[PDB]
Amino acid sequence: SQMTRQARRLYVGNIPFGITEEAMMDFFNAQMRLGGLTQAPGNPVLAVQINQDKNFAFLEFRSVDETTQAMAFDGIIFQGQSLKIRRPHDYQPLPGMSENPSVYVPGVVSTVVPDSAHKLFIGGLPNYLNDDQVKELLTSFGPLKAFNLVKDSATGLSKGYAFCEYVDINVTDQAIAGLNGMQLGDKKLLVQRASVGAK
RNA sequence: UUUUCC
Ligand code: NA
Ligand code: NA
Ligand code: NA
Ligand code: NA
Repeated sequence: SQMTRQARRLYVGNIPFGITEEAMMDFFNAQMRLGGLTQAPGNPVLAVQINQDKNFAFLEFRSVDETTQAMAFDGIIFQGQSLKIRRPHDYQPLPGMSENPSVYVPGVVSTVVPDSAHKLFIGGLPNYLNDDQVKELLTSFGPLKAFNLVKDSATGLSKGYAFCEYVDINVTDQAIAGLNGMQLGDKKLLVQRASVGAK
C-alpha cells in the first residue's frame, strides 16, 4: 500500500561488489524462509534497488511485519561481507505496529556496536582479511554480541581496524591477552577497550 | 591502528 511503503523498505549497506538485484533478492527470500521469519507462502521481498557506485541496496517487502523481522539479519555474512541492515532515515513507526524484530537468527552478529564499558578496538589487522575472517578471529575467544570492520567508503577496502563486543563481558580480557601486541609483518595488533584510544 | 536511495 501507499501509506506503508516507508515501513516496508530497508537499507542494506556493505553489499558485495558486483552483486545483482536478483541475487540479493534470492538471498533474503531464502534466509527469511530458512530462519522461520516468512509469514506466508511466496516471497517476502518484492524488489531490490542497488546503487552500485555507492555500495548499498534498498529492499522492499510485501508486509510491514516481515520488514521488521528482517532487521534481525543485521550483520549476516553474504559473500564474506557483514550486511548493514538499517531503517530508511525517514521511517516513522506506524500505530499498533512493532518497531523491533521479535525473532533471533542463530549465528547472526549485529553490526551495531555502541560505545560501552567493554567495547573493544582491534587495530593493525591485515587489510586482506574480509569481515567474515575478522569475525572468525574474534569468535575464537567467545561468541560475539556485535562486530564491525571499518572499510573505506569509496573503495570497499578494509582500513585494518574493527570494533566488537562479546556476549560474555569476561571474554574481553581474554581476547586482549590473546591478541594485543601480536606481530603481523609490518603491523602490530592493538587490542584494548575502545574507550582508551577513542577521539 | 578509533559502520556508507526512492
Ligand atoms: Na563495502
Ligand atoms: Na526457529
Ligand atoms: Na560507498
Ligand atoms: Na570515507
